[PDB]
Parts: sequence; structure tokens; C-alpha cells
Amino acid sequence: SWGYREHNGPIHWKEFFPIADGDQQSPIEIKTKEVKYDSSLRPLSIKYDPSSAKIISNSGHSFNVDFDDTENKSVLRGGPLTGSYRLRQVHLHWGSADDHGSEHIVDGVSYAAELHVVHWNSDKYPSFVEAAHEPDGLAVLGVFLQIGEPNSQLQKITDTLDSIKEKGKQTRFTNFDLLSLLPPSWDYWTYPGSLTVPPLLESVTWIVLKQPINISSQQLAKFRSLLCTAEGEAAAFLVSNHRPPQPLKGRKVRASFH
Ligand SMILES: CCCSc1c(F)c(F)c(S(N)(=O)=O)c(F)c1F
Repeated sequence: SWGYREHNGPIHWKEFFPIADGDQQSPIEIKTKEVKYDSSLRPLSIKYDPSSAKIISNSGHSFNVDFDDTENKSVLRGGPLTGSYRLRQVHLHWGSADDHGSEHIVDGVSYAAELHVVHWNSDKYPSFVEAAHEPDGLAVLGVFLQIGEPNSQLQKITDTLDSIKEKGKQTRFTNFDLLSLLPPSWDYWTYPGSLTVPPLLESVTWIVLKQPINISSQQLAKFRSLLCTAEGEAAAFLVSNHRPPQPLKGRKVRASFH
């Protein structure tokens, strides 16, 4: 099955998910001189209820914090979006060194990690599953992490990691103030793209925040101790789980700021 090791990692994904070589794949190199300022873009309109988070789990490919998406308590609107996108999922990508962990890369700068916040269009689709298959279905907010001061909200997550070391393990996790985790500036770039993991669907409006948030090197390194293997199977660690940048193929990357 797909992963990030030699035999199953990103260069091999196309073997099983041919859309891996499609025309709207993510992540991308963000080249600031090539981005177009677009005054029609709106500020982000962000509403995240800390009681929405319910469960943290090891998928084998990241941790996922799962939110109750029963109704519209936590929604992202504005930015480049038409309509309201409901909070589903948060997860993180990193690498084996603090030097190079993010998925989007900004004029050659890879950050230590990248947080993705996944939302779905409940104004047009009845469920996350239906939305994940359509071009306007998903919106993912990307937030870079750089090494700096320990992050008190991320410490809540690192504290759970011992309990979800094995693939498939979950534990209850709530009261996660996602809104306060975001950087002080919400200026962003946006472009049409895809999920960065299989099935790689071209369903995502990406919103990548320019300003990183910090994490300590100690906190970040606790993520690499997750296993990508389930209880009772040869142990292998999830030391790195970022996909390389993909060709832009004529897509417009827009900035909400100049
Ligand atoms: C139909 C499957 C969707 S679950 C999922 C996702 F929706 C993402 F956007 C991402 S991401 N990295 O594109 O934001 C992700 F990693 C996921 F696991």
C-alpha cells in the first residue's frame, strides 16, 4: 500500500493513482514574483469552535484530528471561496530534518512542517465524501511551521502521541482552539489543486498562509516517532510524509495581498 518509503512513496504513486500526473496536482512551488495580486479575493472569514475537535488518530500517514462536521459550527468562508466550507480534519506534514518538511515551497524555502486544515462545501454537497470528488468540493488551509518557541496548543497534540504510536490507534481529543493557532496575519496565496495524498483528487481550492507559526524542534521530532505500520507488523517509522512539488501546468497562483 501507498506510503512514503522507497517502495511505496510519492514517485510511485502514479503506478496506482494515475491522476498523480494530472494537471491540477498539489503541492507546488510558490514563486512570489509570478503570483498575481487579485483584488477580487476576500479576507478569510474563519469560525472554529474549539469543542468541534473530537478524536486524534494515527492514519499511518499523519495524525488526523477529526472534527464533528454534523452541522456548521466550524466553517471557513471568504478568501477565494463561494459558499461555506465545513471543518473536517487537521493533519501535519513534516520531513526527517527540520530543514525540509513542508509540502508547498516558497521561492525555494521549505519550512519545517506544514499543517493542513480540510474543509468541504456543504452549500453544494451533502457530505464530505461527495464533496471530495468535485472541483469546488474541498478547501484546504495550509499553515507553515518553522522552528521557534514551543507552541502551547501544539503541545496538546504532542502529548497524545505516545497513545497513538501504532497505525489505527485513536484517542479522544477536544477543546482545540484552532482559531488561535493560526498566525497573526492571514494573508494568503491560492490556486486550484489536489489532495496531496492518494487518491490525489483534483478537488481542492488551496489557501496557503504566508506567515508561519512556530513549533520547537523537540515537539516536531515527536511526530517522527509515529509508526506507519499497524500493531503486529514490522515496525517502520513515519520520519517524513511530505509530497514533492508538482508541475504548475499553467495554473494561476493569486495573492490576497501586495
Ligand atoms: C477523500 C480523502 C480526503 S482525506 C484528506 C484530505 F481531504 C486532504 F485534503 C488532505 S491534504 N494534505 O491534501 O490537505 C489529506 F492529507 C487527507 F488525508
